[PDB]
Amino acid sequence: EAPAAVVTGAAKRIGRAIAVKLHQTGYRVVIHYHNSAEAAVSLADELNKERSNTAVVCQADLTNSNVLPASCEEIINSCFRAFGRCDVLVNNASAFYPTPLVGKTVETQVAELIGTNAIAPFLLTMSFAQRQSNLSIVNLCDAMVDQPCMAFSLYNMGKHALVGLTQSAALELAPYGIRVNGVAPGVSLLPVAMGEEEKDKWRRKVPLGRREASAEQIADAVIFLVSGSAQYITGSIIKVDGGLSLVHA
Amino acid sequence: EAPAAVVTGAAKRIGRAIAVKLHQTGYRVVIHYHNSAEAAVSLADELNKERSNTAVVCQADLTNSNVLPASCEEIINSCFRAFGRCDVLVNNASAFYPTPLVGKTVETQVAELIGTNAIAPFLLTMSFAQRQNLSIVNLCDAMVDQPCMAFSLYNMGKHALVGLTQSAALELAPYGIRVNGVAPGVSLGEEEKDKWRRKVPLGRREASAEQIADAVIFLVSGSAQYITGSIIKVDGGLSLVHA
Amino acid sequence: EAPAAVVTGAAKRIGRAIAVKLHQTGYRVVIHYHNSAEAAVSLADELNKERSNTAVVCQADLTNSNVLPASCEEIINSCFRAFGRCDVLVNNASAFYPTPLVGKTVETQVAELIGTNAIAPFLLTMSFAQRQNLSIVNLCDAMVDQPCMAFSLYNMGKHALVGLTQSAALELAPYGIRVNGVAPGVSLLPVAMGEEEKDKWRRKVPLGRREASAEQIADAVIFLVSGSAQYITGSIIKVDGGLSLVHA
Amino acid sequence: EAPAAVVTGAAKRIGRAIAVKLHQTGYRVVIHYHNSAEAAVSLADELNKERSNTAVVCQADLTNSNVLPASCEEIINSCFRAFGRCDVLVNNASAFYPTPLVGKTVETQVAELIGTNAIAPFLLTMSFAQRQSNLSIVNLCDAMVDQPCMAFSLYNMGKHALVGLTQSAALELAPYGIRVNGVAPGVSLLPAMGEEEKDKWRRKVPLGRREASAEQIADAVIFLVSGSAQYITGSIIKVDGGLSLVHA
Ligand SMILES: NC(=O)c1ccc[n+]([C@@H]2O[C@H](COP(=O)([O-])OP(=O)(O)OC[C@H]3O[C@@H](n4cnc5c(N)ncnc54)[C@H](OP(=O)(O)O)[C@@H]3O)[C@@H](O)[C@H]2O)c1
Ligand SMILES: NC(=O)c1ccc[n+]([C@@H]2O[C@H](COP(=O)([O-])OP(=O)(O)OC[C@H]3O[C@@H](n4cnc5c(N)ncnc54)[C@H](OP(=O)(O)O)[C@@H]3O)[C@@H](O)[C@H]2O)c1
Ligand SMILES: NC(=O)c1ccc[n+]([C@@H]2O[C@H](COP(=O)([O-])OP(=O)(O)OC[C@H]3O[C@@H](n4cnc5c(N)ncnc54)[C@H](OP(=O)(O)O)[C@@H]3O)[C@@H](O)[C@H]2O)c1
Ligand SMILES: NC(=O)c1ccc[n+]([C@@H]2O[C@H](COP(=O)([O-])OP(=O)(O)OC[C@H]3O[C@@H](n4cnc5c(N)ncnc54)[C@H](OP(=O)(O)O)[C@@H]3O)[C@@H](O)[C@H]2O)c1
Ligand SMILES: CC1=Nc2c(N)nc(N)nc2NC1(C)C
Ligand SMILES: CC1=Nc2c(N)nc(N)nc2NC1(C)C
Ligand SMILES: CC1=Nc2c(N)nc(N)nc2NC1(C)C
Ligand SMILES: CC1=Nc2c(N)nc(N)nc2NC1(C)C
Repeated sequence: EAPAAVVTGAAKRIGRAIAVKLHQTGYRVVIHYHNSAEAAVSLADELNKERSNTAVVCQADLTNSNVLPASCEEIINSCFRAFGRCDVLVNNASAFYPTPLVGKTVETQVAELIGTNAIAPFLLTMSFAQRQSNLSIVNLCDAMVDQPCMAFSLYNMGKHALVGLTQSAALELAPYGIRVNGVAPGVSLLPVAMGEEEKDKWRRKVPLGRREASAEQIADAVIFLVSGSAQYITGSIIKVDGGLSLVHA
Repeated sequence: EAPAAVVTGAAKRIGRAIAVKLHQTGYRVVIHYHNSAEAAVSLADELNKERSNTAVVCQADLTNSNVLPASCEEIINSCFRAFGRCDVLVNNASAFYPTPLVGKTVETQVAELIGTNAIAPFLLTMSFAQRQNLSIVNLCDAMVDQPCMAFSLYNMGKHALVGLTQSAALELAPYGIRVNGVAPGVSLGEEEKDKWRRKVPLGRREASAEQIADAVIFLVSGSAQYITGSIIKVDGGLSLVHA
Repeated sequence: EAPAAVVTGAAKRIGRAIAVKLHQTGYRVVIHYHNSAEAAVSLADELNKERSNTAVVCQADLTNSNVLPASCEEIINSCFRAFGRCDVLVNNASAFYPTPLVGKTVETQVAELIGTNAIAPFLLTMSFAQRQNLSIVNLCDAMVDQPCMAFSLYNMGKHALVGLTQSAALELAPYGIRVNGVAPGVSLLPVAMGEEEKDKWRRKVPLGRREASAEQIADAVIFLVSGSAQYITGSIIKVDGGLSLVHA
Repeated sequence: EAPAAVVTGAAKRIGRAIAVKLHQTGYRVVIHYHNSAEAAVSLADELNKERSNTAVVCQADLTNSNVLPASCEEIINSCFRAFGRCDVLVNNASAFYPTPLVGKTVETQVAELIGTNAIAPFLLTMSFAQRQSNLSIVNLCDAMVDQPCMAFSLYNMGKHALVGLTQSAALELAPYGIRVNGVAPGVSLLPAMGEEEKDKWRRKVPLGRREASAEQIADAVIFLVSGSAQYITGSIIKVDGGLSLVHA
């Protein structure tokens, strides 16, 4: 019988590509989503047509708050409700916007940027571990963590904490047979609304191909880390950036 | 006139050593504390006896919350109130206890560990910068890439603190504000003390609070005016020891 | 036409695992070896028995010297000689022994340890790129930052291999050549090592209290050479079962 | 008596600043140089004018070769023969020039770049330790080692190896009371170089949009050898004005 995976922020872009590739490998999937209800319902529908009852949706705000621990518990619970097991967790959902040091109040930005990128991944890891073969967690990190976007401190802080969690949980969940890893994109799928001239600026910086990663190319690294070809890999963060992080100012 | 420094969690231990050494260098100091009210007022008394009106205390909880941004703005305000300037911020205060993945609720654990180690440092950096040899020193951890078992939340916080150090160094550079870090390995029963001390290659002993303070003192000095975004490890070679 | 790979130090252990894996993926392989003549030809025969004209050996010392640049060019020329192409280079050959700060002369020790681990990979990368799904995989070390006591030269060589991996990824990207690394923690332990000492290194590993089979190392190599890694360059994948994460 | 220090490549620039500042702190100094004879002797005179018998020169090529171990041994010996002690070693000398992957032969380029940046520091460390207060070594590294200059593989390999040595010798010499540390400049004293190309690197630096003076680099070395660093070993301090933090 088929294994089961939870992907957070799976309605669009990289998340969707991961969910589709897991499903194409034979996984049953939980499509978590926040605002993108149409895209998530559509994806589940697409996957369920391919193979009956192998996909479900689950909505949750992953912003840090008093109810976040129960919300994360419920995301993991929904995988057990649907498929009776939870083998894989992909922490993909992420808030990304500038928070300059010099509409939203700063406490809200903290909650969103640190909640989505670090706290929720931790709380979901807790529930995954507590609710338990080839078990693994893959955390979507950032290849540019040590060369951050200007005025993106809280985002960068969340992504840094996520590296911390990847390492801490790898160590702690190793005795339980749970591997914990990361995939770190540099520049992948850029916003559709972003001018092509602006997209090009980031594209011209990538040594390998002068272009951004596809969502599928990121998913390819996730599939590897969850596979049997990685049964000894834990606490590792695989960069998928085409050399971007190696380019100086 | 004398420059002013804010040191969080400065009532005891490493924070006390940092406040004292900054004071001995000529800084007027704000001794932030949380629960150690007695020790902070005692330290403020000691420093003021040496030089009149060069030390004040400032109580604040640095657990994460919706009021934390205003608690951090007040700490900086308290430095301008007492001394009319704020040249140095030392982010020393830190919650440290295990949080295994498998009567403190997890929401509280997250609030205290991420709050003290990361979010409070961030908000203080904000208020510090907004109010302006200016520099910030963040007390990091030499063992962040080799963490204590079951310390995910503490380690997540210290990792974020690295992220802040580097992001704030880049962003506050055009303002002349340098942002740096000091990362202790083993610093401040007997058998467990002995166990950690034996692991340190250099002298098989822990760092004295003053040795850590020495690294803070270098980073705020004129001898470090081109240094920003650097984290100086003060660990006696501990991080270099394999399992 | 089937692609061709060069694997250095492929007569035994991890190198053989990588060579066999590539061959099973349909690669034609140059089995480079130093002393282990019998083992290399024995692997060559076994791979040729499965598919005709798909494996050859290549003897070469990779100790640092003035002739080493020529020796590296020849390893690469040898892949073109046999297969008319060279698509993949795996820098695996490695000297590993202590060199205490406080019997081989120190210049010999420098030549072998920096030679095999750093300079030879640099020279082979040179020759690989000159002679042109192209990629290079370098066998690194997960413990480069918590090194074995008294292994300064070996560690310096491994650190230099990281420098090379990143430098060459940057420089050979516009040419379509990807450069990546695989960093084992404890994998296949020395033949000379007794079972008591082996278990000591085994017990350090969080993930299964065991070393990586040569096959598990090769799996990481095969990923990086495959089309599943077309955007991955300058990446060093730890395959250490979380060993590097464990403090003293 | 006054402590003694060896500074390699001390005739001008950063090396000179370190020697001048160490001497200013109360150190007697061995000024090592390769080609800058007039500059080293000139510095020796200047420092000896300030305090009699506190400065000497020592000439050596630090290019890797069979005679390099003996060369490094004699550099350390020049400190003992003149001052009776050797308390500090600053590994500052360095070859730096492009070595593209695609009339100096490559074997020479390897010898010069890996020799000066990695192997000579290793052999000097060996000699320093074996010949043995406040004993420490400072290795001059590079803040941009993980975002290296294009076509500078050999130089970057050498600097990566120097990190390796700094960390390896830190662990191994810790029981002997010898501390091993690093100072990593970003853009410091140029080149000469085109002023247009100089200002291009300057504008990249977040802190001040300027390069570090040699004095500012020396400040970090002085800190590392000072009593204010008695617990610091295996640490590499960046003096880069934030340069290493700036994305492409
Ligand atoms: N794209 C890149 O170039 C790039 C570069 C570096 C790193 N990464 C990392 O790779 C991952 C995927 O990249 P991406 O660009 O595809 O991500 P993304 O579009 O920016 O975000 C992925 C999903 O996160 C969810 N999300 C945002 N805020 C949330 C909240 N408060 N609560 C619950 N969910 C929330 C959103 O779900 P809904 O749409 O349903 O609201 C969104 O679809 C991310 O973790 C990112 O940090 C990407
Ligand atoms: N000691 C080591 O071996 C070591 C190792 C690695 C890193 N570090 C780092 O170096 C720094 C100093 O070390 P340390 O051992 O001296 O630290 P510590 O004693 O454990 O904590 C220092 C101070 O933090 C304050 N604090 C705790 N929770 C707080 C809260 N919720 N709100 C406001 N303040 C709070 C406390 O203030 P009150 O007493 O007034 O309540 C305490 O005096 C810390 O950041 C630590 O993480 C230390
Ligand atoms: N095994 C581990 O636990 C571990 C840990 C960290 C890193 N690694 C890295 O992973 C790779 C594979 O490990 P391994 O244990 O399988 O390696 P290994 O057996 O120790 O070495 C592989 C081969 O290197 C060749 N070699 C040695 N000196 C040479 C020279 N001067 N010139 C040409 N070839 C020379 C030898 O070939 P001949 O026998 O034909 O003479 C040897 O068979 C190595 O690069 C190693 O450094 C391994
Ligand atoms: N300058 C920067 O922006 C920068 C940036 C990053 C790192 N660094 C590092 O900081 C240190 C000082 O920088 P720098 O710019 O002052 O260095 P540098 O001027 O380029 O070189 C310093 C000295 O190295 C000596 N040297 C070169 N080849 C030698 C050889 N084969 N044998 C013996 N000595 C040799 C030369 O001595 P002679 O003049 O007597 O021939 C030279 O004066 C270097 O290690 C450098 O790599 C500097
Ligand atoms: C370039 C980019 N990076 C992102 C990042 N780093 N993290 C998240 N969550 N989302 C991102 N989306 C875009 C804007 C496409
Ligand atoms: C022994 C020890 N004590 C610590 C302490 N007291 N406080 C912090 N923050 N971190 C510590 N880390 C170790 C090295 C595990
Ligand atoms: C026990 C051991 N053996 C090794 C070996 N045989 N070959 C290499 N290259 N590196 C090694 N390092 C460790 C994992 C410490
Ligand atoms: C930019 C530069 N970098 C150098 C470096 N990193 N190392 C050495 N030895 N020399 C250098 N010279 C100049 C041209 C000043």
